[PDB]
Amino acid sequence: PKSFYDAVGGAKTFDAIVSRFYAQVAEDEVLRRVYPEDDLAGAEERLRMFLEQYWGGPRTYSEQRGHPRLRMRHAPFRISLIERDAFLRCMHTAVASIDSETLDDEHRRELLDYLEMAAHSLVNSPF
Amino acid sequence: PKSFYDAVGGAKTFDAIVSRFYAQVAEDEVLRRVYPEDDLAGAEERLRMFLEQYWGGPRTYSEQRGHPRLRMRHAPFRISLIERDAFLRCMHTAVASIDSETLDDEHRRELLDYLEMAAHSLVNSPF
Ligand code: HEM
Ligand code: HEM
Ligand SMILES: [C-]#N
Ligand SMILES: [C-]#N
Repeated sequence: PKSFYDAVGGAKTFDAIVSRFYAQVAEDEVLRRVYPEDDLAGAEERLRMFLEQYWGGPRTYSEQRGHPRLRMRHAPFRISLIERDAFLRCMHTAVASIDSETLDDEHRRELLDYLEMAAHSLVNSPF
Repeated sequence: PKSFYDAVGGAKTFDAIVSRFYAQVAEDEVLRRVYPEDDLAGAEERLRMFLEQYWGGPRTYSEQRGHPRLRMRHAPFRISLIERDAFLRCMHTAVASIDSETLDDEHRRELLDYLEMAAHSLVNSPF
């Protein structure tokens, strides 16, 4: 359980978190207006691959997508405080669906602190 | 009293390590987009000078560049865990290419531990 990725249960956990997140996005009145496709399967795959690589897992994200330029990839979309908050709600819901044996208090806090900081940093629009 | 630098084979060892590192960088989906495409020779040379000096070799780095100030020198770049991990991956490959006669287990571990700690200290961005 060296890497954060391995410590929290690896592929199975990230699939669990991101699938639950994207299931929430699908119903989300705020986020549905911003995610461009009806079929959110691609978006879910890419976010999952990114998070898996970020926390020390497989490098499939950069193999398929190249270098992470996260600001430029969000630039087409108007992400104001309102979208940021909806994103964080869906993530908090997804993370709360994971049990504490799998995701212990320390790793849970660390992941949540990361997602909070990252989402604030991606706000790119006043409205 | 023998320096780490001389113990590990001095200039030839550091040249091999940094040269191989830069060759891995060029094949790395993450890092090839980060290092300066038009300044790779000079960049390779600065890293070699730095490492040679850090480990007790020539102090040419400080004469030419002053105090390392690595945080400020990496400030122009968004280094997240993604870039940290890619750097260490490339560095691990370069270091592994050096034989254990030249670079024995004790010196190998000390070099790797340094690179690990230093790469972590240069993380400056969430993505
Ligand atoms: C701040 C609230 C956010 C909103 C509203 C948002 C929305 C979006 C949208 C609409 C896309 C394009 C979806 C598509 O491909 O069809 C996208 C892509 C992406 N997002 Fe977010 N996002 C947010 C925050 C984040 C955060 C915090 C992260 C990771 C830390 C993240 C990681 C990614 C990644 C990796 C992609 C795909 C990049 C690629 O093209 O490879 N996003 N996001
Ligand atoms: C953490 C991941 C890292 C990334 C993405 C990264 C990337 C870069 C880049 C793009 C440059 C500019 C190259 C140039 O034009 O000189 C640079 C410079 C440099 N890096 Fe790194 N680096 C990382 C870690 C490290 C580490 C761990 C060390 C310590 C061994 C280091 C030592 C240096 C030195 C000495 C320079 C040149 C400074 C100068 O201009 O005098 N870097 N780095
Ligand atoms: C972004 N999801
Ligand atoms: C820095 N290389």
